[PDB]
Amino acid sequence: MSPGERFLDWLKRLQGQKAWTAARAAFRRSLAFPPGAYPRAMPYVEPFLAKGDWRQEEREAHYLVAALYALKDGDHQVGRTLARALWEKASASVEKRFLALLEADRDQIAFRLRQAVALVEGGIDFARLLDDLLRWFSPERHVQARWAREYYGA
Amino acid sequence: MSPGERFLDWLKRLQGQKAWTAARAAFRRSLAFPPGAYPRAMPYVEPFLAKGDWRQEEREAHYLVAALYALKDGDHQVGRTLARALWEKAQGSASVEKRFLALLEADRDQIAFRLRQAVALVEGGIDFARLLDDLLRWFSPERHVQARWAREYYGA
Repeated sequence: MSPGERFLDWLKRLQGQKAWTAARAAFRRSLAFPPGAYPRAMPYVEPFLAKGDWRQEEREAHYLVAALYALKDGDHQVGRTLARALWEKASASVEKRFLALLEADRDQIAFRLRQAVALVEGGIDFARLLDDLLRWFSPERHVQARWAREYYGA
Repeated sequence: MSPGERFLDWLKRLQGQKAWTAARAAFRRSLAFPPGAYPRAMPYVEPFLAKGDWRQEEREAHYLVAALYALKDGDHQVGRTLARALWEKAQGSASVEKRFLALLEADRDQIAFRLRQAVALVEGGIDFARLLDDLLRWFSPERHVQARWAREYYGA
């Protein structure tokens, strides 16, 4: 059972509860900020986080995914990765956006990632998104490679 | 067709196309990074790769050959292999034979750097198709490619 899958489970269960309303507003509000730097969003994520040992970029990855999930309003389509979604939205100009995503550094990744999620139509697999973001920064650049195969695979 | 054959073909179509200028620069820029980890070079290669099933190292080989081909502005001459060319160059310098040997023993971390360095060293065209085919099988346990390379070099 993947860390991405677990989180999505946590996020899904969260959406059915009464708190979803405040939570969603909190997640959506957090985009203005660096992931994990918005306290309102914190009650919703920190408890899930307490179970593991997470390095900082890992918490950020979780917080980011929660916000993006909130954007798509819980719209999680399994099997459909963002890269594929990005391909499906076309278009030449998009192909620049997708590459620009791959070359993003920690500074720009959340923003570019956010901009990219708003753009696609439908839902994307958020469990996949988290597992992929968790390993985004290996020196090998293997995740980015797979996204390429995914995007150009379509 | 061999895989090196099919790729070289692809590269050649690319060269006689308006995009070539940009691709040449993108492939050149990529030498600064590990093969396949440079996004701006992607558009030129992934569409080709998508039509096949490749292990990562195999995918990496293509990217490397693509950058090397660009480094030499497409100067490809069938039958003139990298080893033969390195030999020919070595009549001019004894320094070369030393470099070729280090190339031969190259491991996964060194192969890109040493290959690049060796390709720049030679004069004339080399057979890029044969090169890709060789690169793909570089890590075979029986070391067939390296042996053949030693044959070409010390059999000249």
